[PDB]
Amino acid sequence: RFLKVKNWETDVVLTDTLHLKSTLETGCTEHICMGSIMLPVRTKDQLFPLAKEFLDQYYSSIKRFGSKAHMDRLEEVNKEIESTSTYQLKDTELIYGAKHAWRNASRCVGRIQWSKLQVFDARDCTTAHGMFNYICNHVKYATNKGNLRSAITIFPQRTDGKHDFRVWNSQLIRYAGYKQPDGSTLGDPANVQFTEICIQQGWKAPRGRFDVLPLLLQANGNDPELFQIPPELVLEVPIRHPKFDWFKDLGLKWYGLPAVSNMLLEIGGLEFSACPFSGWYMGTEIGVRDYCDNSRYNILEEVAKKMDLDMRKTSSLWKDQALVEINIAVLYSFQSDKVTIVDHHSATESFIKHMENEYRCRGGCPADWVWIVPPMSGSITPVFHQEMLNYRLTPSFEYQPDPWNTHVWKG
Amino acid sequence: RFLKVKNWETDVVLTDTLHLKSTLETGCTEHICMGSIMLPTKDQLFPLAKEFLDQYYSSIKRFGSKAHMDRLEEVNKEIESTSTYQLKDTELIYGAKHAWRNASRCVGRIQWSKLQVFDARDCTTAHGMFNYICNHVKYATNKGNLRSAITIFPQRTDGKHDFRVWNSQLIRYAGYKQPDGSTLGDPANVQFTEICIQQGWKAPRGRFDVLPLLLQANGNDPELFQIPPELVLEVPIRHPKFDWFKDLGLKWYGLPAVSNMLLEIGGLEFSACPFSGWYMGTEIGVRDYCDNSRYNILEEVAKKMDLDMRKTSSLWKDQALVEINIAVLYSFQSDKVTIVDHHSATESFIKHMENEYRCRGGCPADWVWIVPPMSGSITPVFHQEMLNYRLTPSFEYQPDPWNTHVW
Ligand code: HEM
Ligand code: HEM
Ligand SMILES: CNCCc1cccc(OCc2ccc3ccc(N)nc3c2)c1
Ligand SMILES: CNCCc1cccc(OCc2ccc3ccc(N)nc3c2)c1
Ligand SMILES: C[C@H](O)[C@H](O)[C@H]1CNc2nc(N)[nH]c(=O)c2N1
Ligand SMILES: C[C@H](O)[C@H](O)[C@H]1CNc2nc(N)[nH]c(=O)c2N1
Ligand SMILES: [Zn+2]
Repeated sequence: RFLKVKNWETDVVLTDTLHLKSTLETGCTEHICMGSIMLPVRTKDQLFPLAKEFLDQYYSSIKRFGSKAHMDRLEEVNKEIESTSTYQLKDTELIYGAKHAWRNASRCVGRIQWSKLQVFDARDCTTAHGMFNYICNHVKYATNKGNLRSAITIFPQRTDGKHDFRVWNSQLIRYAGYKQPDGSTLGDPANVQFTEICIQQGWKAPRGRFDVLPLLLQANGNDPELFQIPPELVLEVPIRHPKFDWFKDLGLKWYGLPAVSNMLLEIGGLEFSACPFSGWYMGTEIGVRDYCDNSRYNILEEVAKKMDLDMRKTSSLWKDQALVEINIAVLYSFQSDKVTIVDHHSATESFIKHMENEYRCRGGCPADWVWIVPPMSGSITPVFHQEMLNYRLTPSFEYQPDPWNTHVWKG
Repeated sequence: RFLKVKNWETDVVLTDTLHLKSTLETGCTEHICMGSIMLPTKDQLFPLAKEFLDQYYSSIKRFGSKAHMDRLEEVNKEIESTSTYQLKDTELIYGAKHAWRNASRCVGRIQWSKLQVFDARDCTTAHGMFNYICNHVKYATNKGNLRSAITIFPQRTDGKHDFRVWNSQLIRYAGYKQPDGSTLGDPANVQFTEICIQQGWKAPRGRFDVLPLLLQANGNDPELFQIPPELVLEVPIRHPKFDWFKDLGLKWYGLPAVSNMLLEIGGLEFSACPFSGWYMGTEIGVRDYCDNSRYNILEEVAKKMDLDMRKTSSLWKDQALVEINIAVLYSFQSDKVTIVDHHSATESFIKHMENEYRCRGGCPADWVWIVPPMSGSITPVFHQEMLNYRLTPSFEYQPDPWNTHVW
């Protein structure tokens, strides 16, 4: 079966065959589309075809499908599974898997970069102190003095689900959020619940507006431990505006390195529950979502006031005007400090090129329109007019429940 | 089988049961989502009618009544006899309002029950259609105090006697391909602006020439009519601050009147059902003006603002996009023509969505279309999970008549 997607702006039509290699469920049916729903212990039974499917993929990619190397590897994995109930990936396979999980991430607009991923193998890690060391090294490597480099560090895979490695932080670097008795929030409201746990776990909170949260690290199913990232490793950028001098006095800054640390990496049926990865920011992530979401720092108004906008009627678009100036300031600040960032026009333009290349070289590119379109100025980016097909390929990044909701406490 | 949708800004959770009454197909499967794809007999008819009469009689608290059962037999008898059937006015109005209510892509559905339905099923000719369309336009326009309206022409019989309005909208600006290479007027209508000529129109080859109507009655060849200019309410576009904005020489019409959709009620097909409401500002300023394959004046506005158009990172496009949209809203509000901003309209829609979940058990919604084309995440709908499914009565797309007309 063939599927065609049309760019309504260029009339370019593409043909998808890759969706045939799709296994996992979308959430949708003939009768309902769940395309806007945010988030819609394995027996040897279902493990071998998963491993085999992965190894067939891997060996096809290295032009060795059906080789003796391929066949012996299937045999070895087969024997390891029935003997030990799981298996170990070679380094080559692990790197391939991690890159392809990113390549397959249908909500990621930054996928043009997928083949340049530095993969750090942390599978020999046994303790939280070990995890901290690996993560420090990741951050130092990734940050690279502002010249950001994509990287992923992969901790040991799940076994029985009782000895999981988990990074409890949703991102390696994030600001604390504190709920005040009067109902207001100090810092990042997105992090209030996590900040609380940290505090309960013995973190002494500075209680400022931009306190970098400690790492809360769980090795081998043991209770998580607190670690402070060395501040010299946390690259931060003071936000200023190129025309508005009062903007700096808002006292804003943001960290340079977006490093998502709560997702699960699935490769050949193996589950890596702690696999922090990082790239670099698209400006709107900070300027639109992190500062302007009503459920975040929500500074739209204070910016709007300082611009002396007509804030009486929404039809003055004061919210839209403030939003743009803030995003201008984020991009200005990062570029001025030589910290890698990409604006949404550049990023979506790149993604379109990537996508067309993928259709050609791969037979498709799974893409979630809902996430790919930037949170501002959607229709003046080329992705907006781009029809996209969403389907799930493995290897993949998956969500997993927050660890504090599932963790069995030792003491 | 009972579905929950979360709003991520408010944690408000809604439970949908209404999707269970869905009948048509989405284009999606368990293995692939097509959420971002724009366009995915005597025996067929009676269950379709039954289904409709069932919901109709339920809506008036007379499900399981003599009248219900009697109407059911009558329609059934009329079907087996005539191979189709006629709706009663009450049912027709009900069906039209519910087609709007069920339009998952429409952010303006909070207004769904205030729809003026104009029964034009007695119409036989293009001149007749023209008369009805002029009356619709005058009524809907209301000197700027816009009112929602639909005019419904005779239902399809056998696909040979189709009533069709060939325009995509009752009011749209001409577009001509220059010898220069680019495009004069509206690029979206170049192919239509041509068919008008190829049928006999005489373009003032201008930039904002109101297109003539091309009206097809009873399957016959379509005929050109000029909408009386005095019925076409237009708004000169100025900015409340950029005095140079006027010189760009832009205007737009007040009445968005979509005329190429097919209205399906109780199995019956109304191929000609032009309907109109009023604009959300972003439809004109974001899409009509700033789309690359439309008026595409972003660059020109940016220059007059003397923004740094050297690198995309200055966000000059975004900056200009906003000013343009401020001007549109300002221009309509000034001239006392109904318009709604995307903030108001999405806020209205969340409320409508709440109401529908309460009083109906759900509200089919297409996030891809509901979220406005600018500033999406600072509107409440961006953080709103939505379920998309097809309920009937409904508006459907239909092929362009020229591709299909048996001349
Ligand atoms: C290198 C530059 C990168 C850019 C500019 C970028 C950009 C983005 C953006 C803007 C999103 C949407 C996030 C949101 O709005 O919350 C996203 C999602 C995502 N990205 Fe990328 N990304 C980059 C690198 C990476 C890397 C290195 C990985 C993994 C190795 C990755 C994997 C993902 C995944 C799995 C999602 C979906 C998250 C979810 O489903 O919640 N990205 N990306
Ligand atoms: C009264 C004020 C109204 C507002 C503010 C409004 C708003 C909108 C907007 C912004 C869209 C997306 C259009 C686009 O971006 O191209 C839309 C779509 C739609 N509207 Fe409404 N609308 C209104 C009235 C109506 C009425 C009166 C009807 C029918 C009785 C209707 C039926 C539809 C349908 C069927 C679509 C989907 C069109 C498609 O699938 O291509 N709307 N609406
Ligand atoms: C603001 N939307 C957050 C919703 C959400 C929920 C769970 C995970 C999640 O990850 C977003 C995400 C993931 C990977 C990224 C990689 C690079 C980058 N610049 N942003 C990235 C952003 C995002
Ligand atoms: C710019 N998108 C155009 C795609 C498209 C194709 C076919 C029909 C169509 O209708 C949009 C539409 C329908 C009804 C409307 C009612 C009111 C309003 N302000 N806009 C409305 C807009 C829209
Ligand atoms: C490819 C994509 O489906 C297409 O550009 C859609 C996206 N969302 C839209 N949303 C609205 N409201 N109107 C549109 O015309 C479109 N076009
Ligand atoms: C309900 C909806 O799916 C949710 O708000 C999504 C919308 N699109 C998004 N798109 C991106 N890139 N990031 C997001 O967090 C979201 N949130
Ligand atoms: Zn879907």
